[PDB]
Amino acid sequence: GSSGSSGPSRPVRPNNRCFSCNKKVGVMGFKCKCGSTFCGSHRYPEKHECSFDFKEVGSGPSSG
Ligand SMILES: [Zn+2]
Ligand SMILES: [Zn+2]
Repeated sequence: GSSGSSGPSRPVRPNNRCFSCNKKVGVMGFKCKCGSTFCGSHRYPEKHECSFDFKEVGSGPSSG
């Protein structure tokens, strides 16, 4: 039968929040190159799983 699903998609919520403490960063937060919002204190990549590869060129073949 039908298992049932709530919603794998998020609502029309804003983007004012920290991706580390979830602290609403209003419209003055620190957005990372990856596309995450932080309260300035967690704007660093080391303080948040940042897949983005800042390091200069290195890899070669397709990965991840
Ligand atoms: Zn924060
Ligand atoms: Zn990041």
